[PDB]
Amino acid sequence: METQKLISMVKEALEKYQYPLTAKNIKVVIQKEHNVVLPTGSINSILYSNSELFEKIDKTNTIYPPLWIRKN
Amino acid sequence: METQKLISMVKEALEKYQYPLTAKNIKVVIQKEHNVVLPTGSINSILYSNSELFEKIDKTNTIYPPLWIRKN
Amino acid sequence: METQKLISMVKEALEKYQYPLTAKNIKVVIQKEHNVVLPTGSINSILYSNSELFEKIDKTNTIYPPLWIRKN
Amino acid sequence: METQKLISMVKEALEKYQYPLTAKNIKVVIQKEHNVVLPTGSINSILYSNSELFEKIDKTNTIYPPLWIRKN
Amino acid sequence: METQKLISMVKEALEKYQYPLTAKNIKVVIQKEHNVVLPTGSINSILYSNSELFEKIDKTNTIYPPLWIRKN
Amino acid sequence: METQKLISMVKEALEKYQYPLTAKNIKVVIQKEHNVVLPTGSINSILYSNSELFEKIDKTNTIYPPLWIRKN
Repeated sequence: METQKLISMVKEALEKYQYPLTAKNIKVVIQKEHNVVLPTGSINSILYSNSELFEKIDKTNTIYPPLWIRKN
Repeated sequence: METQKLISMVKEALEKYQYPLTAKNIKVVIQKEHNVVLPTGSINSILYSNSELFEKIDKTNTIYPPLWIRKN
Repeated sequence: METQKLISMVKEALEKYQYPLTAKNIKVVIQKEHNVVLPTGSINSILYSNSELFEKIDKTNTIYPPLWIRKN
Repeated sequence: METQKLISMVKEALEKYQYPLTAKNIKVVIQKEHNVVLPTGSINSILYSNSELFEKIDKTNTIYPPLWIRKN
Repeated sequence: METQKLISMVKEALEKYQYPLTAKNIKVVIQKEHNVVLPTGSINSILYSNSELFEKIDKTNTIYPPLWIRKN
Repeated sequence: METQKLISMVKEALEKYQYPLTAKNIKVVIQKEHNVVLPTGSINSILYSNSELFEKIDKTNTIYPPLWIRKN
């Protein structure tokens, strides 16, 4: 259930801004809006592990740290 | 190596992509097509010191590290 | 350079050590014995996209950045 | 007005220590004194954008992450 | 006395997990358990400065960021 | 490559500058004049393991990442 709360926060960051975001961008967006300091890795875990909810905008293995969008 | 070749490598990097990039993204892009590893802070010097060619896309002091665009 | 040579470099790196490694550890290991500097995020792509060869050792969402093992 | 508050905190960190500081040094100095966790990027933004208040002690494009002093 | 409190927290993180941890792993373990955001450097200081309490599991100067165990 | 050549590269790096440097600063300095990219953690090993040549300038456990000086 913690993971589901974070997934909703990640979607929420991504939907608030209409361009791709790095995992660290998403972390700080969640920090400013929900005032919790989360490890950047925990945002990455969500991003990589829910491949039907999030995807990298760069599919050529060049943009690092990767930029992420919602898969929709 | 030359101020005026780094301006144009950063500028090329932004122009290759349709979305904002971080300074570190640009670093990795340049390391890819010109095979030179620059410090992340060398790109920031260029980006801030040339406010006519580059601007940040978020102006609410929220997105960090900042996402940069080639200014239209 | 090749997806299937990076899988085996990451996989070699884990196998050289008796304990879990981070993605960045693996990066530095590969930079050591194959003299190529990869972005940290390129290793993560491999680790998550090959969940049959690699798994995280902590499953409590606590260890970040995650520690990875060659799956037994 | 948020930016003005941060500018005052940055000056305050720099004036408390009588040697140059990195943006991350300044971040943690502000954390310990004012107990707010700010993105390192937001300190950088202040530093780079107020070129008449702050300047890099290294003008040879070598020290990275840059070391900063107050321009005075 | 602050340093002694941190030393006890570092030992406590290391003893809670039965594999080596990076300084940033230890930081976030202490964050989750004691809810304080400490600079990663302050964990490193403890680790490097108390060489009879902590040691790197890798003695070949390869694993970076280093992985740490309790010396026992 | 040699313990005793890294001691003298770190030591040269500090001596080139009139102010304290971080371990990462030293890394970038060495990458500049000897064209070898070392992991940040390799410099820390040298700095802490040679407490006769190097010391931190802040002794209040505030400046992180620590700023280092050639000991007078």
